[PDB]
Amino acid sequence: DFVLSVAGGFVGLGNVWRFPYLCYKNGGGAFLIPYFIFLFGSGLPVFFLEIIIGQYTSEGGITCWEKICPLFSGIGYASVVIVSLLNVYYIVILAWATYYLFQSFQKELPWAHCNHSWNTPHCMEDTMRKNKSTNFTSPVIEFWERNVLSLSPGIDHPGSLKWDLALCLLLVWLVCFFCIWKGVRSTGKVVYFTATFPFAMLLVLLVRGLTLPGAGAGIKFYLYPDITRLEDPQVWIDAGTQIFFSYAICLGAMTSLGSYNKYKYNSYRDCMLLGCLNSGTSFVSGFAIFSILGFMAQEQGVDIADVAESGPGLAFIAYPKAVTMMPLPTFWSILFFIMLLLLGLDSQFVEVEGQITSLVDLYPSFLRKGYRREIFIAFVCSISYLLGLTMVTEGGMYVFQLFDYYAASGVCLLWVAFFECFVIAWIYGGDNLYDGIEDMIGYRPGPWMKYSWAVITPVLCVGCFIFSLVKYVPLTYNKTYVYPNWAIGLGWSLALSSMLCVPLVIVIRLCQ
Amino acid sequence: DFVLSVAGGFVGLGNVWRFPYLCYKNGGGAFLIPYFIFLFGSGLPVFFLEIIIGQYTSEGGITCWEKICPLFSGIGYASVVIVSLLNVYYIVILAWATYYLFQSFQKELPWAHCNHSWNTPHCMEDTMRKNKSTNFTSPVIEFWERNVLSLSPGIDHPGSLKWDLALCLLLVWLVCFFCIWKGVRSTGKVVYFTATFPFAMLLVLLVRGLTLPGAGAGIKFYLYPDITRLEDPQVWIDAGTQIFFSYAICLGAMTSLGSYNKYKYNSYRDCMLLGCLNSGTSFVSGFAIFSILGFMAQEQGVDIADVAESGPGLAFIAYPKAVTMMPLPTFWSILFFIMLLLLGLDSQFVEVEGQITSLVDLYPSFLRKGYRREIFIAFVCSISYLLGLTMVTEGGMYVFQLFDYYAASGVCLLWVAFFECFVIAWIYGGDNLYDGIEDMIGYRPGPWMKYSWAVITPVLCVGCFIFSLVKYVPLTYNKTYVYPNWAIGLGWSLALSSMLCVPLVIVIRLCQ
Ligand SMILES: CC(C)CCC[C@@H](C)[C@H]1CC[C@H]2[C@@H]3CC=C4C[C@@H](O)CC[C@]4(C)[C@H]3CC[C@]12C
Ligand SMILES: CC(C)CCC[C@@H](C)[C@H]1CC[C@H]2[C@@H]3CC=C4C[C@@H](O)CC[C@]4(C)[C@H]3CC[C@]12C
Repeated sequence: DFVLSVAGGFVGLGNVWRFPYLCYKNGGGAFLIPYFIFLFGSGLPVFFLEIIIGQYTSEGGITCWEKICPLFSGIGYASVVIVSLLNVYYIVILAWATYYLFQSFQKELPWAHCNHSWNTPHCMEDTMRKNKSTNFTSPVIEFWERNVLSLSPGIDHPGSLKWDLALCLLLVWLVCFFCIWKGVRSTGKVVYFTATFPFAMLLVLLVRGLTLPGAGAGIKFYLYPDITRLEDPQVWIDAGTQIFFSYAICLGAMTSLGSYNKYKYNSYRDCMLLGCLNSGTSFVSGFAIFSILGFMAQEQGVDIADVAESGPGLAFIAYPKAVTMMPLPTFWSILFFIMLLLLGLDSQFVEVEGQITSLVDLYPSFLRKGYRREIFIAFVCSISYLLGLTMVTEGGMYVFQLFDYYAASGVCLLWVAFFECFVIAWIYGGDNLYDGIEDMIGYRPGPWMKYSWAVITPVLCVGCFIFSLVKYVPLTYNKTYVYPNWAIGLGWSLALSSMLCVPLVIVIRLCQ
Repeated sequence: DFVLSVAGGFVGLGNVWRFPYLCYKNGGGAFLIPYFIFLFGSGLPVFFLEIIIGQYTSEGGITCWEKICPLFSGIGYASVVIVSLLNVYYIVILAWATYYLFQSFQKELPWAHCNHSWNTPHCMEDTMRKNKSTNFTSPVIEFWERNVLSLSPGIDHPGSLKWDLALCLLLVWLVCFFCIWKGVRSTGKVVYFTATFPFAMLLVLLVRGLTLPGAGAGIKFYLYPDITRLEDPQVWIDAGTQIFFSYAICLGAMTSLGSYNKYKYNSYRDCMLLGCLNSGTSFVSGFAIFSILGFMAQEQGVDIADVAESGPGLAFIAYPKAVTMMPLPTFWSILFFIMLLLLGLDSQFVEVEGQITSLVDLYPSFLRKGYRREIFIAFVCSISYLLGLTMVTEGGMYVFQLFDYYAASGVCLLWVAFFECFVIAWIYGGDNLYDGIEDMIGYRPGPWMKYSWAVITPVLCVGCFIFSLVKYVPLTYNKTYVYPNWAIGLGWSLALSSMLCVPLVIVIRLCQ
């Protein structure tokens, strides 16, 4: 059962969706070096740490933190907050994918050309800019902004709700609802179809994506860094949080994976073999999308920095462009739109039940297996559905960025990641942990992650935090929109809701 | 130990060397369909067959054929002949790789430009043909033909021996000699370095290879087929033999792999997981090289059919071109030249000892473990070294093609593959085989390979044989050179040496 969730909750759309966006927004290749140092310094170390603690305790995420130390036990509650706030917009990511999929059930793709009612008259076809109001946009960009989101001018103007997204969001929630209620495994039928279908097509996208004439500009922008961007701290926090995002760590779902693994079982190899591949697929997917970005870069005459839209949903623009350029677009458009669900639902299936199994034992005597649990699954889905309706609003894209940058990223993941390595290294003792691991996997793991949990990762988490404090640059959308002061406070309160889980519990735990 | 040889003898240079050549010589995409039908019809079926029989008998290749049936026991002897005739030129393939590697230990690669003594004055630089004796050649083409082979005008003119290749061939034989004598495993130190280094760089070659502006022509030529080429039978036999070559089947080395696997062990999954990947890596490598071929195709102004040299050694032309175009050519040239040994030596290490373990028990009372075996390893290497000196001669490239097309390919592999599936399906009985397999791997394998061994594979082997008989087109080099009648007879006698192993043994076995 553990292997199934590895292909499920462990694998996330952020590898193919957020990773190219996070790299794109933070310059180009200047993202890669912080990505790699954060990976090799904390990511794989803390990944093996949380897997091994879940295996050693053979219990849940919340209970393991208490067992290691009665103090600092709020990491589990923070993880529950993070997974809920992650689900509430991951589900609307899948809703956007499904709405796109339904729109692709046509002879001609809607974003192939912009001659429809919704498209702005200033829209202009992609190919003819060079064959022949200087600001000219692209049909695919417009489709995502208006037909899909109908983005409002500002967050202070919500606007009318888009019923088309709501029904699509209704479908994905029900799909997640029935499988969990019926006890359906994350991978339907044969795991191979849920596994080889993603890997094959990312290669398919990679093959033509690299074949595109503009791939040379994209790869150079993807790989070559800028030292100037390294000074500005937001590239560091984004690179780190991508590590805590793609590997779905500091969520507590992977802790259940450890309990699933046998107490006497070598999980060390499984951590790094899957961890390196997860970065490899993310890196490989970077080549395809950035080549597509490079392909559109030379051919609109616009720089690579502003050729794309610097908002979440980049994977909803680049690859849909590629499939239109790829022969027989309708067949390829559906398949890529299918797997986006196949990459997301399994992630959703594992992670959503992650807190469900975390909450059933958290509040016993009322969540018994049977009548009480079925309403709870409906209860948790319904309350999250209503919270998910904020993004269905025309102005909900601005709300969407708030969760993405604050609820399950930014300082939120750095703070919890610090306290995860802090408790083991100093309070529990890294040597005490390794003493079990020698008896668990059969041999001593390398001291390198012990030092990583000791100084490297604590400095990596702490260093970016103060760098953000002194060099506080407010978050922006599409590098052109500034949120109001109250909007930032709403996003921070979400982080502070995850922040105060730990500091309050010690105050809570000391009183009795 | 079985897994080590999977990364060793099972993986061959023919995936990255012979597969792109065989596809290139037989048109373009017209090679793929016969490749795939032969794969799914015989390749994986007969692969699982030979693995499962090696596992069931837990013995050697020669002994297993006798155990299944006293008649038709010459398949083992034929396999020994095939592995010896394969080694004798696989080793000089590695010798060419090493000579190239030693020539690459310089600031400027010798084939980057042709301004040296050996290069013909009619040679001309690659880049300037379009910036500005119509037949103009390429510096990389000349380098392989003269500096590396000094190819003679005809096979009837051997010419002086090239001492530079002989010492390089001496090095590789010694390298294979010491490891086998010292009992060194196929993969040195950590298997990961011998495994991740090949896979990483083929992606590296793929990344820029697809990035090359001419990749569009190459992929279209790689994928789009021609029905006209399908009529001419040589595309069929080459596609089939590539299956029997890349998977190293009908050699008897993989039979030792079956004996290594536990009697009660599910080897069925290991066969298809590794088999599909072997085709996948071959197919993926096809994209990189043909894009390189497409890259040079548009940029010399010559058609894709004749842009390259239609002789064995294509992987010694395309990729060495790519590394020169790839920035910092010296660093990349060495690494690709290292792995060609790393892909070949492990293949050599497993296969050469394959007959050694096959011959030690074949002739007991004289090949005892100790003094008798050490001279035999020297004896087998020395006699093969002298036979390998034929290719070191300036005219040995024409000899080289004779082994490649006859000794370990062509009708040679079809004839043995037919008799492998013939004995199990009719004499032994496919149902009798599956009865064990149900008790071996725990469940019944799919009837599909049973029918494959019954009618599909026998028709596939038989059909191409008569098609070659009636439509007999003599072998040619670079689609421009015709061998003399005696040269063809010498090549056929080599096949007939492998052919007559079976028909004689029944005549031999019936007398006593
Ligand atoms: C997945 C791992 C192996 C990383 C991928 C390859 C690594 C080693 C990188 C490092 C340097 C890179 C090259 C740097 C510059 C260029 C020139 C550009 O016009 C095409 C891409 C190309 C040729 C890059 C290809 C990928 C490359 C070779
Ligand atoms: C490894 C497996 C998945 C096969 C690889 C991909 C398969 C499905 C093939 C089938 C059709 C192929 C496409 C057919 C035509 C073209 C147009 C050409 O100008 C660039 C390559 C491109 C875009 C090909 C890319 C690879 C492709 C998509």
